[PDB]
Amino acid sequence: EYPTVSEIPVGEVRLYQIADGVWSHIATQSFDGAVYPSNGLIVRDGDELLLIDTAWGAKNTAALLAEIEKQIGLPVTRAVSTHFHDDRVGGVDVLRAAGVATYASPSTRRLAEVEGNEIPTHSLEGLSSSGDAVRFGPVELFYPGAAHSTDNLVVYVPSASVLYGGCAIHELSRTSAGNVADADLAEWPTSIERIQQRYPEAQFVIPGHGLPGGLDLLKHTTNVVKAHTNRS
Ligand SMILES: C[C@H](CS)C(=O)N1CCC[C@@H]1C(=O)O
Ligand SMILES: [Zn+2]
Ligand SMILES: [Zn+2]
Ligand SMILES: [Zn+2]
Repeated sequence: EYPTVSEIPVGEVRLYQIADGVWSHIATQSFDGAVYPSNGLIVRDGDELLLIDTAWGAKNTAALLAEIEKQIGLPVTRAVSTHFHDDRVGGVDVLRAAGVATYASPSTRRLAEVEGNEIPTHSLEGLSSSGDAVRFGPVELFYPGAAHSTDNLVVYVPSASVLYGGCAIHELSRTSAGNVADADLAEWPTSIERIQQRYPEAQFVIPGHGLPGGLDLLKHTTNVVKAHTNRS
């Protein structure tokens, strides 16, 4: 029932209810001759919404806001970008123009600036050291250490037992390590271990791309990263 990359035209966004007050948002983009999906999260924050990650670009992110307005009808007041790549910050300007307060760690903001990407307005303190966790309304933000990127955050929704791994966690169907241009391959397995150790009760695990699963996604990611590391 989860929207697959084939069912979503580029420019459109789907919402998927994961649990009470938790949705993923799914968008797509073409890249290098293929089409890829990308997930973010929406978490009900009382009578407001907390958005995790843009929908990968300005056009998708405008479509995301329109779909949230139509399907949920609560204002998106804050957004957190979980790393500095365009599937996480691309569209921050659209959110900002819609009155959403945009947030990211100083590490993400610094890297987004280096990359020339959009830069969230606010800085999330307390996440600079591997293993650091901070509460942000209805979620916990956790910096597990460097993995897919040096700044990657994961997001846990304690009320729903939803672990959003972002692009540090791979869906089961992914056999390669994905875009490793900014990755710390040597630290990625240890960073995954920190996630496993902190959220062993997670019932839903949402990768940054593709289908949700369970905590099995973490061991799968470890295997995929190790296979990439061992490339010959
Ligand atoms: C823009 C994102 C950032 S994780 C990216 O690097 N990639 C490569 C894999 C999926 C997505 C893409 O461009 O297809
Ligand atoms: Zn990325
Ligand atoms: Zn990604
Ligand atoms: Zn596997």
